[PDB]
Amino acid sequence: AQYEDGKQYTTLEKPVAGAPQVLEFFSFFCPHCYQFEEVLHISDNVKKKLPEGVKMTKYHVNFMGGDLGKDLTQAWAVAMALGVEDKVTVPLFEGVQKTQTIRSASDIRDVFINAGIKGEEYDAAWNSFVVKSLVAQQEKAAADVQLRGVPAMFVNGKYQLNPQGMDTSNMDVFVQQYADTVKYLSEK
Repeated sequence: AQYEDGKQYTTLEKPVAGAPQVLEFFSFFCPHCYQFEEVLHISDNVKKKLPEGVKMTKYHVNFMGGDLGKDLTQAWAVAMALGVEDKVTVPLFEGVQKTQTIRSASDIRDVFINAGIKGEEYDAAWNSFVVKSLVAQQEKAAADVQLRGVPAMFVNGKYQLNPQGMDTSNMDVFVQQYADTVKYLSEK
């Protein structure tokens, strides 16, 4: 057929109950993740095609970048708690990978301050149990899909996007196929 298990996607041996409908994993340390988000704009293209009543969820992972990597997962939790994901995603990617001016937790915080988040508000979030649970939630999700690498996307806790089995030549057909596959899986 057009969409085939083992080609554009694979199926989890162990489906995850209660998973977000569309779940992306990434790291701000991840070069392919920078490409995915900042050049290919995969998340944005996926979202432009999703069925009504389907939300996209994005989680950060700890396993790249050591101590800073975990700081970034905690900062992403702050972004989720404050609802400022779309104001900090670009300057965090650029801070870690382009300018490389993000080398400490303080440097991450500066990105939020610069983007208009009050210090008091960032600090209260950073130290909150709500954020600690959001960090735990991201970690748990990684375990549930038995995550091995990033970037990664899973649909309805059952299917895993397989960019390996798509075409890689024009960025754009690749991006269109990826987005089209997510839409297909979401209705499956």
